[PDB]
Amino acid sequence: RTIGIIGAPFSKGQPRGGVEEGPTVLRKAGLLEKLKEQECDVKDYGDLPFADIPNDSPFQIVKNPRSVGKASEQLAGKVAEVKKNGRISLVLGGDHSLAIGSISGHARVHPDLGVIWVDAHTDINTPLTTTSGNLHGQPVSFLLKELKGKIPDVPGFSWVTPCISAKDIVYIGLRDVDPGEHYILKTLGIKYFSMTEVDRLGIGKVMEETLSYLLGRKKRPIHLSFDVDGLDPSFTPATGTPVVGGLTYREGLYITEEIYKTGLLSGLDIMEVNPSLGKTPEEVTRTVNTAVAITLACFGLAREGNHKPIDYLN
Amino acid sequence: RTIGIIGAPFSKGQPRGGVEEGPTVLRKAGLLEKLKEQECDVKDYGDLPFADIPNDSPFQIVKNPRSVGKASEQLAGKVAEVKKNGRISLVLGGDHSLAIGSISGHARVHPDLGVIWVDAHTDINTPLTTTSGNLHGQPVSFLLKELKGKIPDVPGFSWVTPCISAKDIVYIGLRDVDPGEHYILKTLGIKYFSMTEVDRLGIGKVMEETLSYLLGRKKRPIHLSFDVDGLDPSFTPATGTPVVGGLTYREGLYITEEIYKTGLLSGLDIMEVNPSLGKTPEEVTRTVNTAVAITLACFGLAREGNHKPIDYLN
Amino acid sequence: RTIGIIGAPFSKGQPRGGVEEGPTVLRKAGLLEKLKEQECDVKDYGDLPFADIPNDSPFQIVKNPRSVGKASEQLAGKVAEVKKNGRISLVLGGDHSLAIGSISGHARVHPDLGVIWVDAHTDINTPLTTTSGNLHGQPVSFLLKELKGKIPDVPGFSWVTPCISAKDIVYIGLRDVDPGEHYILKTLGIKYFSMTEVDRLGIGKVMEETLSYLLGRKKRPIHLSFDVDGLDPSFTPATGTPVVGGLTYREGLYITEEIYKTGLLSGLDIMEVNPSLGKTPEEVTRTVNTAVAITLACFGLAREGNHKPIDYLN
Repeated sequence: RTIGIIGAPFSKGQPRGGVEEGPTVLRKAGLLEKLKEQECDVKDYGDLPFADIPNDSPFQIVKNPRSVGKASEQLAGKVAEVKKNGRISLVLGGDHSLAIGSISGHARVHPDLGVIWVDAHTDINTPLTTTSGNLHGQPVSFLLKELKGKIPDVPGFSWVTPCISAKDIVYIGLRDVDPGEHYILKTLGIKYFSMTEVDRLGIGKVMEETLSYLLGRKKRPIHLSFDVDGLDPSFTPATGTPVVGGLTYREGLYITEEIYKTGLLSGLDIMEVNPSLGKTPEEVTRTVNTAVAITLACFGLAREGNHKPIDYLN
Repeated sequence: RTIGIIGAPFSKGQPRGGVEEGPTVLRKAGLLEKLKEQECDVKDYGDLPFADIPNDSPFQIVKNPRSVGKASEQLAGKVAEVKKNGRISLVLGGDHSLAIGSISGHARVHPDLGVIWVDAHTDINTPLTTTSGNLHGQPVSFLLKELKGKIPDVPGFSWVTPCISAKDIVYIGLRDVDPGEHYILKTLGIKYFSMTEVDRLGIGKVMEETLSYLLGRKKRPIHLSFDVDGLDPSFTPATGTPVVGGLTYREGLYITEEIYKTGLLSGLDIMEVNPSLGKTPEEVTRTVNTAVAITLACFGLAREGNHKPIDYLN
Repeated sequence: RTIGIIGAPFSKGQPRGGVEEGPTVLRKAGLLEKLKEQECDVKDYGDLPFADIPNDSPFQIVKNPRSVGKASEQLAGKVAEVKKNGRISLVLGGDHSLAIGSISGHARVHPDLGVIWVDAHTDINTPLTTTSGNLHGQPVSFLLKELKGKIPDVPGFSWVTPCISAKDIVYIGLRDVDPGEHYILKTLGIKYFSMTEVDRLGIGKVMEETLSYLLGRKKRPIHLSFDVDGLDPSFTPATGTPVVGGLTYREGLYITEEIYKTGLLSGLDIMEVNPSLGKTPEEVTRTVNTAVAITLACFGLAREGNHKPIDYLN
């Protein structure tokens, strides 16, 4: 599979700053190399140079709006470019607010994309339902068409135009959803598989149904926004908003292995990896190594094994 | 759901004493508050004042019979009272021998109840099959009608009258059952799902079958006797009789989430939490926090989320 | 079930030496006793006295060929003897290269055996496809009939004669397979359940299908070659080639519990336990205790419980 790597060192979507080191630690772990070690065509577009917006006071409760809004705007253009070059966008991110730019830029070139959101949270709070004001918990609200006329003109987001409909997304791993968010899920009829559904059905059926839900009508590009906190913090401890009872390492790999096999992956986000939050050096490497493993499965690494189209017995 | 909290600081059903701190640590963790934070009507009936029975020598092999027998007798009356007030009894316990009083008091008001026992053990040894003599491993033997005329007149239990039939109970999580106990399971035909069945079927099917088994005929009040050692000790380490290979945090929450949804929960027991046995302070908080989470799911907290009957988008 | 214990203190199939202590630590953990505590007829044939072959230089890339080849030859004779005495061979091993001798000796007496290989690896590299040269990653290549004329005359293995066909074996737990190995799996059509299939189907269905695959045609003796690294290193850390995302303790016990119930277990291998590799004393006891538990389930220990054909209520 041919990838286009985009480093997105941004954190203003939430409090803790260490998340901007994500692209750094991931590359350092040998991500580019390992992808190449696989049948992958990799082009590194570098880390986006996000500038400091000194004058960025809160919009009502919303924090760092201009900073977050600009970073996604910049990211949107980069993703559209990589997509225009026939490459799967791989956004090594900071906080999940960048999904606004990633999914948006992706949709410019492929307006018919389906989104799969693996997270412990729905991140669908509106600037008016959020309680923390952190924009990494509001990305989905800006992207939904049905929520248009429900989001205030937030400084820094005028360039945004809702690109996905409530029926074009599936959540997997949910276990910490606010009341307002829950009301939105049920009101717009968004399809989700919280940890309760994973326990009931098994990750296998969850993926069967998820892929059926988005590809039944017809094949369409797939955007996978993966938040490392979707997995249990026993696997990805170095993250800002960990919630117990998460997806396992295996379930994480199963999900991505199944997405890969569709041959329809078009955009990928690996978010919220924050080294600065590992209680120990090992917790950092455990988080980074797991993040890398999920990324590799997205592009073909199979646990059963891989082999070239040659005769190994000769 | 409307609850009636009963603190049961008792431990004489087994060796280690720290179990009597259970009601204390659970309340301190904010149980009442958190339940209230939910759509719950909560009435705290306090911690039962168990008096010391200085003269309580062994009955054959059975230890602290009068002490254990009196505590359950006292608990039985409290549960019957809370049930008479139209409230779900929530027994924050010490050792599982208190189930004798909890299930018994519950059955006085609702003779048609079905019991769900989540434990690593069956606790169905008779005063004559037990090898340790600890009464927390014999509660079920006193409650079964079919075992009547098989239990010796144990000092302190003359007030007991078997209230449930072998067909009115289901075990979930079994992984440490004595030979005598196993013989009783098979002879009386008790329905159970040991860890082997959970692995084979998945917790989803286990709950489907469990609820079908007890509610198929007709709807009936449900008594859930939850022992924290039913879950793996990686989740609930601060307990006296931990057995490896237990139910997971998720499975624990799945079970209770499903029970809640029946709308038939009538009595709940949260037992065997012993702070004094945590190798570290964190093992104590891990055990207590998990115990609280299971309790909250019993009364509505859903991992997918919760929202009031209002318009959050306004 | 009647067992014939064989200690196989060998390690030259790989780099780390501590694996030869396996039979020692396992016996010390009380394996013989515990089996006896069960309805088991146990005869200890002792630990095979493996002599040092000072002159054993590499055959091409293959390391310690004569040493490894002799140990399996010696083991083959012992297994055939125990099988001739109507006893289930229980090989407490060192490295997995000994499977060559175990499966081979077993097949002399029972040419129609079916093999179940629980491992994180396939160990089916040929002396010409292996990259490390360690023979514990090549055992299966020597045993397959279809690979005959594909394996070089390796010094020390002239006594070998391929005994099993590609269709007579099933892999469970795979998660680290080389390209050459993968090509062999697909070319010979070997049946396997990598970690991806376990996640998709559940261990229950995996065992249903595995047993159906090997016993559908007709009943045949079963040889279970269990490598402790098939389970996740959170359960069996003291092993030389651990791979994350492995089978759980429960899945481990489920597998063996199901094999036992077939009443067809004929040969068992408990391999790769290396005490010298536990980061701590507890990691050693965790590894050994888990190895023992898997062994006990192989011969009847059930999590639901066990009882004799007597009246426990009398």
